[PDB]
Amino acid sequence: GSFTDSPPERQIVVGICSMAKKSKSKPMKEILERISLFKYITVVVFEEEVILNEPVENWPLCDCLISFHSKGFPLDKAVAYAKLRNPFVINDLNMQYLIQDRREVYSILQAEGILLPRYAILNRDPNNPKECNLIEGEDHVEVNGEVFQKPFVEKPVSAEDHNVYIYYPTSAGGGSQRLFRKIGSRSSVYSPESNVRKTGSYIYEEFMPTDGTDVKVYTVGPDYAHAEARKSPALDGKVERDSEGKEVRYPVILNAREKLIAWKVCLAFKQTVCGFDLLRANGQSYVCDVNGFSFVKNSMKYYDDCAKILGNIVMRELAPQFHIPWS
Ligand SMILES: Nc1ncnc2c1ncn2[C@@H]1O[C@H](COP(=O)(O)OP(=O)(O)O)[C@@H](O)[C@H]1O
Ligand SMILES: [Mg+2]
Ligand SMILES: [Mg+2]
Repeated sequence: GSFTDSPPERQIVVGICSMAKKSKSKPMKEILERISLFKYITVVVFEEEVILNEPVENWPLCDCLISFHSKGFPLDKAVAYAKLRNPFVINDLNMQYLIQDRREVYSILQAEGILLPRYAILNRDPNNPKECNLIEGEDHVEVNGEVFQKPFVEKPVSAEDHNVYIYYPTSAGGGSQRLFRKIGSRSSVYSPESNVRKTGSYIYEEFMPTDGTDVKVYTVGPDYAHAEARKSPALDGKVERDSEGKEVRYPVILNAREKLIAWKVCLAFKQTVCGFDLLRANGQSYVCDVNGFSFVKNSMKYYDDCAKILGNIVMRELAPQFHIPWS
């Protein structure tokens, strides 16, 4: 007789809501076609034009929503769509405003008792730039009373501004290293300027001496974290590439203390899929950056695991109200 596995048939609908840059990227396509393998799950990718120009009432329906902010994304709308349709939300939307502010990110990490660099916030009133309390010496700064000896790190308050400066002490040749979002072959450049920036609000923080690499961590729920290291952008300024122009990736195995950081970051920020940075310095591991939704690129295993985990999260959560058989 018939061998056909009969249609469910109410599929659980997973909606993907993000800018087309992200929704159509290779890592996204790899992960979604694997999620589509789940018998009871169908993936609806929200068109960018819909997201941008249609009110939320005409956005397609879903049972589970994967949505995340990137440049130009209408987060207000994503949030009103979530309130309207009450779907199961994978990466919390309101947390994503906070993730855009480095002050908020650091406040959350502090409150969760996660090791991060010693730091101070200089808020500059754009109309009274002199008022703000900053005192600068040759090899130090004083922000809100607290003192930072060069080498120190200076970060724009907006987490979406990647113009992070690190200041060299007199004995290292002076000047600064200017980090910026990498296009081209440079990740940073030397500058002879020794005085800190004079407009804008910044976080000043202690420089964590590492071995010249950054540990990049990518979570998929609290019990899964992939890690790899990359050359610190402040080092050569040169991006290292391999055979095929792919950046070079150093091996990392997270220790127990670090697996717990990943578990806590994932939950504290309410982002199932979450990328953050670790600085392995002085026997410990400091989080310096939390970026929210992020895929690993060019890893078959990560694609398989990510899709398997997300798929299972959806099933576990929504199978019961649908009366779908699942353990
Ligand atoms: N406190 C620090 N000590 C040493 N290096 C740091 C420190 N803060 C950040 N860095 C270097 O600056 C790079 C960029 O800083 P990060 O906080 O990740 O900003 P971004 O959001 O633009 O990625 C980090 O990956 C790291 O290599
Ligand atoms: Mg970073
Ligand atoms: Mg960042």
